Amino acid sequence: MFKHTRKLQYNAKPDRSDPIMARRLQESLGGQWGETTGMMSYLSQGWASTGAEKYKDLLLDTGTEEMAHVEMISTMIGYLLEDAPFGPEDLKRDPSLATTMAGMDPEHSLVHGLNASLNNPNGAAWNAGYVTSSGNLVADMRFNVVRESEARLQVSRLYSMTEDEGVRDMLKFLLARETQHQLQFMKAQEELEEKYGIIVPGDMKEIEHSEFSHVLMNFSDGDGSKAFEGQVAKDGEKFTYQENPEAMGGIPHIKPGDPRLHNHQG
Amino acid sequence: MFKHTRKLQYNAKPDRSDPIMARRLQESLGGQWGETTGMMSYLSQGWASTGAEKYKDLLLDTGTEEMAHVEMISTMIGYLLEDAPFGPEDLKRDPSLATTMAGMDPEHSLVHGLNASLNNPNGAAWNAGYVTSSGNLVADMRFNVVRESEARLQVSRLYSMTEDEGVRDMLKFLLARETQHQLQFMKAQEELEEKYGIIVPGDMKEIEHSEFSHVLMNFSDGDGSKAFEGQVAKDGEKFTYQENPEAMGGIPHIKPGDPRLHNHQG
Amino acid sequence: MFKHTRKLQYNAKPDRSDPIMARRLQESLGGQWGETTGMMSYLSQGWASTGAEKYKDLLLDTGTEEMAHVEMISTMIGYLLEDAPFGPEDLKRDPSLATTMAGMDPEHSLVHGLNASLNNPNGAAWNAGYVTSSGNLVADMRFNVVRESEARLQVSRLYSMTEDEGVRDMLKFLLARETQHQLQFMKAQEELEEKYGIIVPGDMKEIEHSEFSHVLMNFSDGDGSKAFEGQVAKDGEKFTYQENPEAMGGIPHIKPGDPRLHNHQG
Amino acid sequence: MFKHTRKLQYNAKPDRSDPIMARRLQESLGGQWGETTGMMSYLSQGWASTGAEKYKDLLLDTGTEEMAHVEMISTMIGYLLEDAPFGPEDLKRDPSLATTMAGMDPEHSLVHGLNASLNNPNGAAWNAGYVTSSGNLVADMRFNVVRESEARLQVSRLYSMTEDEGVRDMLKFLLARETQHQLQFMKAQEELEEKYGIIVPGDMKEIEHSEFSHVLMNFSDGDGSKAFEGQVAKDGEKFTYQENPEAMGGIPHIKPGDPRLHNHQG
Amino acid sequence: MFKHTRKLQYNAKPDRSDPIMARRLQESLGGQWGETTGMMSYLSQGWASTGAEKYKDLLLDTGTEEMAHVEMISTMIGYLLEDAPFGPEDLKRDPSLATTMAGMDPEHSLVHGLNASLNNPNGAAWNAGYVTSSGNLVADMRFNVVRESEARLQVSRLYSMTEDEGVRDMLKFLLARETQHQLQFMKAQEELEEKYGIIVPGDMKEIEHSEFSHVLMNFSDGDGSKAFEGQVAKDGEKFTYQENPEAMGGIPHIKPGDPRLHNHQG
Amino acid sequence: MFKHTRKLQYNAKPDRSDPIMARRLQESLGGQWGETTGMMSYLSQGWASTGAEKYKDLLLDTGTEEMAHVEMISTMIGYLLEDAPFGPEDLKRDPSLATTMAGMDPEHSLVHGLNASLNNPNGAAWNAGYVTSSGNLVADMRFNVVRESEARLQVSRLYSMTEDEGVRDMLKFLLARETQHQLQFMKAQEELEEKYGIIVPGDMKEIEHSEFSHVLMNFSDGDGSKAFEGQVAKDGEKFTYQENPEAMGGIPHIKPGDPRLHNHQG
Ligand SMILES: [Ca+2]
Ligand SMILES: [Ca+2]
Ligand SMILES: [Ca+2]
Ligand SMILES: [Ca+2]
Ligand SMILES: [Ca+2]
Ligand SMILES: [Ca+2]
Ligand SMILES: [Mn+3]
Ligand SMILES: [Mn+3]
Ligand SMILES: [Mn+3]
Ligand SMILES: [Mn+3]
Ligand SMILES: [Mn+3]
Ligand SMILES: [Mn+3]
Ligand SMILES: [Mn+3]
Ligand SMILES: [Mn+3]
Ligand SMILES: [Mn+3]
Ligand SMILES: [Mn+3]
Ligand SMILES: [Mn+3]
Ligand SMILES: [Mn+3]
Ligand SMILES: [O-]
Ligand SMILES: [O-]
Ligand SMILES: [O-]
Ligand SMILES: [O-]
Ligand SMILES: [O-]
Ligand SMILES: [O-]
Ligand SMILES: [O-]
Ligand SMILES: [O-]
Ligand SMILES: [O-]
Ligand SMILES: [O-]
Ligand SMILES: [O-]
Ligand SMILES: [O-]
Ligand SMILES: [O-]
Ligand SMILES: [O-]
Ligand SMILES: [O-]
Ligand SMILES: [O-]
Ligand SMILES: [O-]
Ligand SMILES: [O-]
Repeated sequence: MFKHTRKLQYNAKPDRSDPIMARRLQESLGGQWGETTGMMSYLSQGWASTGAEKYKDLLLDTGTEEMAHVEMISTMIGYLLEDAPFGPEDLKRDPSLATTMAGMDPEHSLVHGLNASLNNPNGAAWNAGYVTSSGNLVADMRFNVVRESEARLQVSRLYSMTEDEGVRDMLKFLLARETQHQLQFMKAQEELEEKYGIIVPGDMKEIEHSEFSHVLMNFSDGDGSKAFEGQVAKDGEKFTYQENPEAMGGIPHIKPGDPRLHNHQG
Repeated sequence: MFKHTRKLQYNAKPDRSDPIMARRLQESLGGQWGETTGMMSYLSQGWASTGAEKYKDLLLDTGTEEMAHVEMISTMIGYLLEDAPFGPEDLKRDPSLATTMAGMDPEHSLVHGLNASLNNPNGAAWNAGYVTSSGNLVADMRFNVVRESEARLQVSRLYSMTEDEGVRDMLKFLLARETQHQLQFMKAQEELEEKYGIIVPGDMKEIEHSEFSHVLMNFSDGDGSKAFEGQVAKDGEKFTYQENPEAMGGIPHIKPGDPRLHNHQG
Repeated sequence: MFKHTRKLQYNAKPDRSDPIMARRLQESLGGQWGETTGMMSYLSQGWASTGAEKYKDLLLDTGTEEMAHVEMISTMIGYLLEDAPFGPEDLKRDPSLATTMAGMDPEHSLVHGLNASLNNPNGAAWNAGYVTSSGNLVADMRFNVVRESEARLQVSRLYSMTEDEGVRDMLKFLLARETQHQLQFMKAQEELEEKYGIIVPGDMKEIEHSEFSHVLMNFSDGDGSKAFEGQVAKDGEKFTYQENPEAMGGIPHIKPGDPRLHNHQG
Repeated sequence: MFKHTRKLQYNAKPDRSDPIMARRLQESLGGQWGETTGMMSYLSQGWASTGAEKYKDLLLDTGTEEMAHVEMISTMIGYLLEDAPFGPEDLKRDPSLATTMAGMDPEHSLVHGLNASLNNPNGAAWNAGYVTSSGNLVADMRFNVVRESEARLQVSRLYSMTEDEGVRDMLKFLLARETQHQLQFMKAQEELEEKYGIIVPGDMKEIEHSEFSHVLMNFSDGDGSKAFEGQVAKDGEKFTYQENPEAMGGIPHIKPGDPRLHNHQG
Repeated sequence: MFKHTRKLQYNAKPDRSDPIMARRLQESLGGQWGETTGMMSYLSQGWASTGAEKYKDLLLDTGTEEMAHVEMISTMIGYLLEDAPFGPEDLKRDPSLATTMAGMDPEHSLVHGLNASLNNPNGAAWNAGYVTSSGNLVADMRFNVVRESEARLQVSRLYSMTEDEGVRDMLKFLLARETQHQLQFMKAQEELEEKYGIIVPGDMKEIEHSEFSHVLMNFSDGDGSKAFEGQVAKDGEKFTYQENPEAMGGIPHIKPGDPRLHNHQG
Repeated sequence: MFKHTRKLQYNAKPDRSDPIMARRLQESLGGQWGETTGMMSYLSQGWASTGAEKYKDLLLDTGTEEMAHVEMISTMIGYLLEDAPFGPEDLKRDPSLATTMAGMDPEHSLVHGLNASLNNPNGAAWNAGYVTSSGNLVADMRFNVVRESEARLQVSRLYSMTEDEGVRDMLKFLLARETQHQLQFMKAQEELEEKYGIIVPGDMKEIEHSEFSHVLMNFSDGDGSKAFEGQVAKDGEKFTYQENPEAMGGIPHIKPGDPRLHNHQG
C-alpha cells in the first residue's frame, strides 16, 4: 500500500512561466521513456518478483521514487502554464504572444484548463506499450538501465532548452537521481549476469545452433563491421566474419487456402 | 537501397500445421520486442549516425538481417496456418477442432485468409512507439542489447510451447543469431562507454547535483536494497544509503487560471 | 435506419476564415469528449437497451442529434480553412501569414486538402476507447451527463478563443443544446436512481463488506478531507473518517514459475 | 512525494489458481474504467487543483488509495496464474487443460512469465486517453462518480464469474470502497454545484441561445421521450417538446481549394 | 441533419444465438474495413466536396446507408449474445459451454452487459486512422471501391462461418449492397478518370522525371514480373523492364549535430 | 532474404536545411499512406501469395523498392534538420528563428537528436492498422493502386510546399515511380478482374439477394445521384434508382439479459 505527503521530493518551481517549455516537459511526463514509464515498469517488475529480496526491494524503492518525479514534473508544468496566452484578449494585450501561442499544445488550455496532460508534447497518450516486465530480471535490469539512460539523455537536452534557473535546478536533481538509477541497475544487472550468464536467458547454450552464434554477418556493403572480426566477445569467444552471408532456407511453397476463403491470387 | 532474394536466410518450415503456435509466433513478428521492432530500430539508428563507420555499418548489417527474420517468421506463420479450421464444415469433419478454433486469432482467417498479420497474438497492431533511435549510441546500443535480450527470452519460451522439430529448428537458428546480436551490441556498448563515460550522457557530471548521485533511497519498507550500501558502483564510487528519504521541495501553490477557463475548483 | 437532409441543424458559417480556430474545433469533432463520442455512445446505448422506451428513445433522439452536430462542426472547419496558407506562394501575397502557418495542423492541407479530419487538434485519431455503453443505464446516464458537461466546458472555452460572431453564433446554439442534454440526462439519471438505488449497481449492498463502505481513508497528509467527517452521504448514512488507514492484507508471496519460463530473478 | 509498505491494503489471495479469472481481472487493472484510470485521474486532478483544500485533499487521498488497489489486483493476477498451463507437457499431463489454455491470454506466459500485464483482457494497452482532468471540478467530480460507477458495475459482474471465496473476499472489499468513493464524490459534486450552478460551466447562461435550452428534440420516431414533456428539470424550468425538429442552418457551400492542392472533385 | 426510424433497413435477426459468431461480426462493426469505416469515410468525403453534385450526393447517400448497416450489425450482435455463457452457473447448466466461453470476447459480458462493442474481434478499438478523405475524389473513389471490396470479401467469409439461415439472410443483403456500392464507385471513378486522367493526380505529367515513369524495376530475384515487359499500360505506353536497378543517389553524409544534443556516435 | 547497399536509389539531398519541410516529409515516412505502409503492405501480400508468379514477384519487387524510398525519406529529413534551432542559444544568435521553432516537431530535437522519427508530422506513430493483406489479390491490388494514388497526391502537394530544387528533384523521382506503381498495379488488377470477375469476390453472385444489387438508394435529399439511373454498370447491367428507400427489417426486440449482469435499463 502507499502513503502520500503533499511535500515534493525536490524543488519544482520555475522562476518564470514558459508554456513552450511546459510542452517540452510533457515528454518527461507522458513520453515513451518518461517518468510514468519508469514508475509503471519498476513497480510491475517489483510486484512480479518471487526472487532475491535485494532486487525486489530495489525495484519497489525505485518505482515509488519515480512517482515522486511524476508529481514534480506535473507540478512544474502547472507552474510553467501560469498566465499562458490562449485567446484574442491575450493578443490584444501583447501581439508578440502569437508566436508563443503557435508553439503551444492547444489542448493545454482547451482540454486541461492550463494544467498538465498525460500525453507527450505532440498530444500522443502515454500507453502501457512502453512498459516492460518479463519475469526475467537479467533482461529487465537491462531494460531499466536503458530507461534511465534515454531519460537522462532527454533531461540533459531539456537543460539546454531553457535558461530558467528554477527549471534547471529541478533538472540538476533529476540528472543526479538518474545517475544513481543507472548505476544501481547496472550493479544489479552485473550481479544477475554473474549468476545466470551474460546471454539472456543463460540456460539455452546447448539448444541453439552454436555454429552461427559468433559470426558477424555482413548484409550491408559498408566495411566498418569488419573491425569486430577477431575481437573477443564478452563470453570469451572471438567473432568471425562472413562478408557474403548466404541464404540457406530455400524458397517457400505454402499450400493455397480453402476455397471458402476466396483467396484469388492468380 | 535494398535487393531481395526469394531464398530464406534459414529453414522456416514446420513438420505440421498448428494454428495456435501460429498465433503465438505473431509475438515475434508484430510484438513489442519482435523482429519488426529490431529491423526498424537498427535501420533508423544506422541512417541517423554521422559517427564511426564501425557502428553505423554494424547497425545497417543487423537491421537488414532482421528483415530476413521478419520474412522467416511470416513464412513460418503461413505454413502453420495451412488447413486451419474456421467454420462449421471443419467441425463437421472433426468436432475436436472446436477447442483449436477457440484459441485461434479469428482475424487470421477472416481478415487475412489464413496468412500472417502484423499484429501481436492479441491483435494489437505493431507500432512505432516500440522503436528507439535517439541520436546517442551509448544509450541506443544499450537499447539494442535489451531488444535482443527480450526477444531471445521470448524465443526461448516459444521453444517450450511446441514439440514440432521443424519449428524448433528455426527457433534454434534465431537463438543463435540473437546470441551474436546480444554479443556484438555489448561490444559496441563497451567501446562507446570507454570513449564517452559509463553514465549517459557522459558530459554532464559537472552540472548534476552530485550530492544525490550515489545515494540509494529507501522508499519501500523492505530491507533488501540495504545490501548495496557500501558496494562500489561501476564509476568507482561507493553507494550510500538513506533509510528515510526526506521531502525537500515544499508544498506547491500554483496560481489559479484566468476566469475565461472556467476552472471552478471551490 | 437513418435519412439525411442537406440542410444543417443550425448555422455553421464563420464571418471570416481562421485556420487556427479550425484546428481548435478539431477537439469538438475528433476529441475525447467531442460530438463523435456523444454520437457513438448514445446510439450504442440506445441500440443496447431492452428497457423503458422513455430512456431508449431519448438515447436515439440525442445520438441522432449529435450526428447533426458532427456535420455542423465538419462544415465550420471547412469554411474556416478557406484560403488557408500552405506554401511559399501564400507568403509572397501576404508574408504576415508565417505565424498562422506555424500554428496550423500540417495535415489539414497535406492530407485532407483543407478539409476536416477526424482527429483532435494534435492529430490523435478519434477512437472507440472514448465510448461507453455498459448495459446499465444508471451508470451510463451518469456517463452521458459527464460527456455533455466536459463538452460544454470545452465549448465555453472555445467561445473565448475567437471574436468571430459567426463562430460564436454556432457556439451559442451548441451551449444551449448541451444545457438541454445535461438536464435531460440528469432527469433520467434521477429517475433510474429512484428505481434502482443511488449506488451502482443497486443490488449488491448485502454482498459488500459494509464495515468499509462509509469510511473516508486519509492517504495523503493534508487535512482537508476531514471536513467530510460527520456529513450525511446521499444514502442517509454519515461518513466516518480514518486518519491512519491500515494495511490489512499482509505481504504477498507468490510461487516462482516453471523453469521453462526462464524467470531468472535472483 | 510517496512512500510504500509491502503490506497490501486488504487480502488479495485466491483459494485456488484460475488463469481465466486472471484474464478477466486484467479489466480492473488495465481497462478503460479500471483502477489505473482511477489512480491517474484523481492524482492528476488533485495536483491540478488550486481550489478548496477539502476537494484537493480528497482527490489526493483517493488517488493514493487507488494505487493500493492497482497493487492488490496485480498481486491477485499473479496468484491466479500460478501453475498455469502453457505448453505441450501440460497437456500430456492433463488433456482437459486444452480448453483452459484456449481461453487464456497467450501473452501472460510468453511475454510476462505468468505475471500481470498493464493491458485489458484483450491485450489492449491501458492508455491516457481514458483519463480526465479538465481544471473544472464540477465536471470532473461527475466524471469521478462515473469512474466509480462503471468500475463497481464491473466488479459486481466479476463476482458472478467465480465461486472462489478468496477472490470474492477481495471483490467484497472493492465493492465497499467503490461505494464510499461514489458517495464522497457525489457529496463533493453537490457542494460544488451549489457554489457554481448545476449546468457546467455555471457562468454561461446569459451567453447561450436560451430558446433552445429546454427543448427535447425528437429525431427518432419512437414516442418514449415525449414522457419528459412538461417535467421540471433540475434548474426548475420545464421541458418543452418538439416532435419535428427543423433544420435552420441552410445548405453549405464551401469554396473549392487552390489548384496547388489538386482537389479534383468533378 | 439526420432523422432516425426504429425500423431496420433489412432483417438482422438470427435463428439462434451464437456468441462466437457475435465476436466474428465485430469485425464488420469495429474493424479496419467495416461499416463504421465506410460510414465515416463517405460522410467525410461528401461533406468535403465542393464539386459536382452527382458525386457529392452519392457519397452522402451511401454514407447514410452505411449508418443503417452499422445499426443492423449492432442489432445482430445483440441477438447473437442472447443467453451467452459467462459464469459458473452457466457451466452448471451445461458443462459443454466451456469451449464456447473460451472462444468469446471476455468484454462482451464484463464491460458491455452482453451487447456490442465498437471494437474488432480482438478488442482493438475502431479508430479514425482507418478513414480516408483527401479532397481528391479520383483518389478517394478508388479508396471507396477498395473499402467495399475488402468488406464484401469479409462478408463472403462470414457466410461460410455460420449455418444460421437468419444470419445468412442478413449477409445476403449486405453482399448485394456491397455489389451496388462497388459498381457505383467504380462508375464515378471511371468518369473522374476521364475528366482528370488515369494517374492521380492527373496534372503533374510535365513535372515528374518521365524516364522512370514506365520502368518495371526488378528488386527481387524472381522472373515473374518480366511478364509485364512490353505489355501496354492503361495510359497507352508500354512497360519497359530493368533487371538490375541501379543505385543513383550516392552515399549520404549528414553533418554531426550541435554538442548540446549529446549525439555521441563514436 | 535481403541485402543492402549504402547508395541511395536516387538523390535525397536538399539544397538547404528547412526543419518545417522536415516535419511535413514525416507524412511520407510514418503517415497513413506513406512509404512504410507501401513497404509493409506489398511485402506481406507478396509473402502470402501462393498463386501466379507474375503477381507474387511484382509485389516483392515493389515492396523492396519501397524500402529504398523509406531510406531516401529518412535521409532527406536528416539533411533538412541540419542546424535546426532548439534552444535559447539559437534564439540569441538569431531571434527571427522563433517562428521556425514554433512550427517544428519538438520531438525531432528532444527525442531523436535532429533525426527522423517513424511518426507522422503530428507525432502519431505509424502502425500496422494502415496495412492490408487479405489473401485476395483482386481486392489487394485495388488497395495497392489506392496506396500509390494517395501517396502521389501527397507528394504532389509537397511539391508546392517548397521552392528547394534539391527537395523537388527527389519529389520528381518519387512522382515518376508512383506513376509506374499505379500503372503496374492497375494492369495486374485488370488481369485479375478478367479472371475472377469485377465484383470482389467474383464467386458469390448466386448467393447475394440479386434484387438489391443494382439499386441506387437515395438516403440524402440531394438529387445528384439520380444521374446514375439507367447508366450501365461495369458488369453490364443498368442501375435503377429508388427515391424513397424503405425500411424492411422491422423493429428489433432483443431479450433482457441475465440478472447477474445488473443491466438496469428501466
Ligand atoms: Ca557491412
Ligand atoms: Ca526498501
Ligand atoms: Ca488527507
Ligand atoms: Ca423519439
Ligand atoms: Ca523480380
Ligand atoms: Ca440523394
Ligand atoms: Mn526519475
Ligand atoms: Mn530514475
Ligand atoms: Mn532477429
Ligand atoms: Mn537479432
Ligand atoms: Mn452536441
Ligand atoms: Mn449534446
Ligand atoms: Mn478502487
Ligand atoms: Mn475507488
Ligand atoms: Mn455496407
Ligand atoms: Mn457499402
Ligand atoms: Mn514509393
Ligand atoms: Mn510506390
Ligand atoms: O527516472
Ligand atoms: O528522473
Ligand atoms: O529517477
Ligand atoms: O532473431
Ligand atoms: O536476430
Ligand atoms: O533478432
Ligand atoms: O453540442
Ligand atoms: O449536443
Ligand atoms: O453535445
Ligand atoms: O476499487
Ligand atoms: O476504490
Ligand atoms: O476504485
Ligand atoms: O454492407
Ligand atoms: O454497404
Ligand atoms: O458496406
Ligand atoms: O514513392
Ligand atoms: O513508390
Ligand atoms: O511509393
